This record gives sequence, C-alpha cells and structure tokens, in this order.
Amino acid sequence: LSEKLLEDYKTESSLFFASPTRTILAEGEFTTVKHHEIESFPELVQAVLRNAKQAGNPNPIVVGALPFDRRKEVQLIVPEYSRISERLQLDPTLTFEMTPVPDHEVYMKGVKQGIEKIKDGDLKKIVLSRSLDVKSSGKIDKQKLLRELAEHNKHGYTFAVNLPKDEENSKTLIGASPELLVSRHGMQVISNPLAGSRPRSDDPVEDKRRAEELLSSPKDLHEHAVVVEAVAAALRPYCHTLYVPEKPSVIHSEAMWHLSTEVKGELKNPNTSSLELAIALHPTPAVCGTPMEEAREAIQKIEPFDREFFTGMLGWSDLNGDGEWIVTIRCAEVQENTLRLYAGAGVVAESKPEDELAETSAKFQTMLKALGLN
Amino acid sequence: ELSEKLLEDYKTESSLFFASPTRTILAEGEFTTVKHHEIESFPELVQAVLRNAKQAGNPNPIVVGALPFDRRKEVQLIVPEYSRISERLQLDNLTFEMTPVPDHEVYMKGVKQGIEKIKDGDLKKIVLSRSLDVKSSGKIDKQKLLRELAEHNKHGYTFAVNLPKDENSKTLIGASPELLVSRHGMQVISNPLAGSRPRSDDPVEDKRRAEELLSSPKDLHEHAVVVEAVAAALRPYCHTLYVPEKPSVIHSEAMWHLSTEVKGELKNPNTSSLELAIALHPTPAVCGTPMEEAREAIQKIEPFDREFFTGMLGWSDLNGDGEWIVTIRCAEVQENTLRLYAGAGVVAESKPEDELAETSAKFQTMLKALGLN
Repeated sequence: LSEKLLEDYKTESSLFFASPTRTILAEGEFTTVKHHEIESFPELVQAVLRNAKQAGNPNPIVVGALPFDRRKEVQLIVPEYSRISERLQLDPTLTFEMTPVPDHEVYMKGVKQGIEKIKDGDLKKIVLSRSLDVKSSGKIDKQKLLRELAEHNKHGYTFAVNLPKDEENSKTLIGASPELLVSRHGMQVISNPLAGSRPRSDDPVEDKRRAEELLSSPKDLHEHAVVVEAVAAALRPYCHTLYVPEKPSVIHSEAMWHLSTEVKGELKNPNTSSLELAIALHPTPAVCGTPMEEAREAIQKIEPFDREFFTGMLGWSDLNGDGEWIVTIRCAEVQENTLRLYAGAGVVAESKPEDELAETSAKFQTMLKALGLN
Repeated sequence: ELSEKLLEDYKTESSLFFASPTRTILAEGEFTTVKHHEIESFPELVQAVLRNAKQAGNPNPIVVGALPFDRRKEVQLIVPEYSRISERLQLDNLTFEMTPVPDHEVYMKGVKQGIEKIKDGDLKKIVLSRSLDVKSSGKIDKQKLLRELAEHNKHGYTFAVNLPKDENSKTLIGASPELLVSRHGMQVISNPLAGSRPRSDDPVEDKRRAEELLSSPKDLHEHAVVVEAVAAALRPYCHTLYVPEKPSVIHSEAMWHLSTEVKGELKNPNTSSLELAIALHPTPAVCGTPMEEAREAIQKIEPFDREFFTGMLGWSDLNGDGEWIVTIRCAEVQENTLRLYAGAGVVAESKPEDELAETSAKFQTMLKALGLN
C-alpha cells in the first residue's frame, strides 16, 4: 500500500510524506488557513481542526510547510482526505541550464563576512547558504523526481508539498531530509538535531574513516553539543523530564555523514501539539545560529537571495496533537521546467571559505543525483 | 468626520474599504486568511476563526472580503489586523483605450442563444453580461477613483477589495446599489433589485421612465420571481418574514431599479449574515431560474469569466451581524488597466438590441468615476 501511495502522488496532492513511522498521501486543499503571527498559529490550527471534525471529517490533519523566516506569514492545509500506510519499502529502480545564485566567489565573500562578525563577538554561530537555479528543456516530472528521492533515502524523510502560487503553474517543495525537528506520539516528544557533516565516500575504508573523524572532531563535537543544549532548553518547559544523550551518534544519508542526537521527553500537558513544539524549536541553531535574531539578521543581510521555505519546517499534525515536523533541507522548489536547489554550511571563527563551499556542494548531491546531474 | 478620514486613508494595500448606509469600514492587513473548498460549510469555519481571533484579542472581530459569482469555486475571506469603523459617509489628464470583450455583435449573438434556450423550456430566466477592458496612459489613482465613486453614490455601497494577485496589485472597486443581505441582531434584510431603466438628464423623461418601470407588467412579473426566490431562501431561517406586496423604484445616478426590501426575524441567534448570504447567493437577478441550469447556460455562452462580478462582498462579525452586497457596477483595477462589467436579465419576450443598450447604461457608474461618462 505504501508504494501505492507513492504511485498515486499527483501535482494536486497536497502532501506526500514518507517517514520512518509511516507514509502519508494527502489529496486536495479542503481548507487553507494563513496567519500573520507564528506564535499564535497553533491555537488557530486546533480550532480549524476541531471544526473539520465536527463538520464530518473523521481524521482531520493539517499538512504543509512554514518558512525559514519566523516573521513571515504562515500557512497550512487541511486536505479533503488523506491515506496513511506503513513506511515505504523500495528496491532502487534534455538541456539543463544551471545558474548559481550567488556565484561561488560571492558565496565565499559572504562566508568571510560571517567569520568577521563572529571574530568581533556579534555572533557565536552562523549558517550561510546558497542556491542553484536549474532550467530544464522539458517539464520536470515531479512524481519521478519524488520516486528517485524515496528510493535513495532509506532513513530520512521524503516529501512533496504543494506551495502558494499566484494564479503561475504549480510550485512544489520536494526533497529528502535526514532531520526531524520534532515529533509527538501520545505524550512522547522526540527531536533529532543534526550538526556536523562530512561527505560520504564510495571507498568503504575512506567512508568509515570520515565517520570516525567526524565523531572525534572537537570543533564538530562542541558545536553539536551547543545545538543540542538549545534544543533541550526549548523543549524543557514542555516536558516532565528530558533525556539528552551524553554522546552524539553518527547517522548517514547517501550523500552525507552527520552527527546526531535524539532528544526525548514526555510532555506535561497532553494538549501541547506537535506544531506548537515545532514552533518552539524553529529554527534551530543548526540552520540559523546564535543568537537566532542576530544570526538571522546577519543571514538576511549577507545572503543575496530569500531562502523562502529552505531551512523552514514541514510536516503534519492531527486533531490529537500528534505529528512530525522535519527541517526542510536537501530540497528544491519545482515549478514547471525549473527548480531551485538549496544548500548551506555551518560557519564559525575557525571556518575556511573553500571548505564551506565544498560542503554546500557535497550537500547539493542529494538533489542533483535525483535529477541525474550528480 | 472620521468617515471621511477613512476614505482619505484608503491605500492599495488595504483589505477592505466598505461604505454603506449604516457604516464605513477601513480594514488593514491580514491577521488570518481562510480559504475553503465548499461554500456550504464555510460559515462554521468562519465562526471558528472569528472566535479564535477574539481569544487572541479584540471582542467582536470581523471578516471581510469578496466571493465569486460561481459558487463552486474556492472561497476566501480575511480577518484584518485592524479595522476602523465609523458612521456612514457624509461627504460635502489621462488618455484611455477601450476594448469590448466581447464586441457588440458576439454579445447579441449570445443573447439570441439565450432567448432560444428559454423558448425550449430549459430555462425561465437568464442573465447575460459583458465586459469592457480599459487601458490608461497612466497608473490609475485608486484612492481618487474610490472617492469619485463614493461622492456619486449617496445611497449605495461603495467598496475596494484587495484581490488575490497575479504577481502587481489587483483591486475590485465599485458602487453597488444592491444589498444581498444584512443581519442586525435577529433582523434580516435583503433588497433584491430586478428591472431597470437608465436615468435621463431631462427630469420629465427621467420621471416617465421611473413610472413606466413601476407599471411594466413584464418587469413586475420578473421582479416577483426574484422576490419569491429571496423569500424561499430566507423562509427556513426566519419565524417571520415581511414581503412587500409591490416593489418601489430606487435610483443611482445611472439607473432606475425595481426594488423590494424583504425583512425577517431569525429563529436562531447563531445564524450569521455570511450564512444567509450564501443561502441567497446568487439570486436570479444576476444568474437565473433554475440556478444550476441557467449558470450552465451562462458559463457556456459567455466568453470571459465573471470571476468576482455578480459575486457577493462585504463583512461579518463574531456576533453574526454584517452586510453583504451583490457585486455589480464594479471593475477589477490592476496598474493601468480596468476591467469594467455589466449584465442584463434576458427572458423569452426580450429584444437583443435593448439588452446591449441596457448594459451600456449600466457601465455609466464606473465610466463616470473615470471621467468618461
């Protein structure tokens, strides 16, 4: 059935979302709700979901994507219907025109600006990113793109979400993120911050060497620890007790090794929805920095493009408050014949411009491989 | 007077300017936007969203906006970030290219097809309409267009609604004479208009036309049909209705209209103005009998989409009160282009040429405001 759901994905589906706990296909937009203030959005969403129940939807969910920038308007959709199966089980089965935005040198310049700002003590952490515009000579087949991603993403979250357009052709957010922002199942809360990276190698000896190096890198370990501390501080008020592992683990996608910690807690209040928790966490320092509003102003000033939905959050939440929200990375906006791909790299005082550029390239591979351009 | 200041403060970004005989509203921003697929279950969602807006802040928040002619489309309204509401208003060179879409023949072709289908007993009443694209040499000053409409519309409903964009700002602007429905406590009022004649600058001829409309059997009969449909829609919601025996005549600067004020007293305090509007929308005055059949004929014959024209627009509050108007004598304005609209009810005994003239007379409200009267 799960593979049926992947086969049934159309550009009028509102969400495909393949996680390790399930696969969801949501069709249509029965209700869309937009709101000016992220902080008061969870209560509006619950009111909309209650209405949906009482108007005769037996399992109302919201699905969609929220932007990187918390100050922007937010929006989610209650679909007409949704199907929910077990997780996906799969055996692997033109001119393109590239325009980097910005070019490699302007990106590196921006990286020097971030370093400087930290060396003056204005910021502790900064993640700087860049994008890549791809024009195809044919119309991109979203459903095939989605399948390529799913087949090559055993452990993360494969997704497609319909996004706000003008009435232009449909705009879809598509990708394969390794990173859970938060989930809620019953009263159990889990968040999985990822911070620290090395690219995979096809040489199995080198591949393992890089996992070991990441796992013993003082700069990466310390920086990971700081991201974990911030996730734990944001979840602590909502929970009885928090379990925060003393040691990170190494996880992988096909393209990258990542340091990873699963932070787990039991809620105090059964009405605290997964959405509320996602909003309490968003954006984590892994995609933004510390202090967030300062890292964000630095980010907004240095980056010559709008991240829009990249490094935002996306997922679903139900009437009981259960849900899953992922950090939106290893992804692309797809519209007709064009895509915008995105990638970013954590920057610190010690950082080196070329290495950071190299890291963004290694991170682009998830999407480029799905397009046959790796 | 605050009312006039609200008209002066109107901006292209404002979600709603709405000047009615009971109040003037200027609504800014978008605290919450709600969009829904099924018009029939929209009222309850809208109340859910208004309740939430209260729980977050002000005691009796409102929704504002415009819904389309075609009831099967997605519908959308906005709870504004803030609104000022005052008493009713008490108010005291660019070149233009014009293009009829369709042209005057294609439109009369359409009306013939319409007469044809009523004579075969498929339809009883059909409204057919056309539009008039306009290109300006400059950017249209929307605020000034709004003031012109308001000044020349003492008795109607003058509005500017920010519409879902194409990229450049899109505004629905107009001065409608027709209340679809209001609610005030348990009191409901609808004012169907059906039957018209253009005003004349010769006051003897002006009065003659009024008197002729008021006693035309064809027009009285068609008016009584519209009145029956209003009553029909309202009956299930009211313990009592007052339906006047006969219509009066009312005027805008452009037109005489046959008018009936239908009043009711609701059974249920929780019935919102928006819910009544939906029960009424669209009336046979702009669509036809049967509605589903005549709308099919309308979609099939008309070479443009009406979109918001002959839709409904207005406001509703958390208590349930509100005012919704029939969106006529209006235009979509974008940058330096307007699309003006006008329509004319068609029956078996209709004459194609008289409907073309009737529609051109209906265009005068908007044309006059542009200085093209």
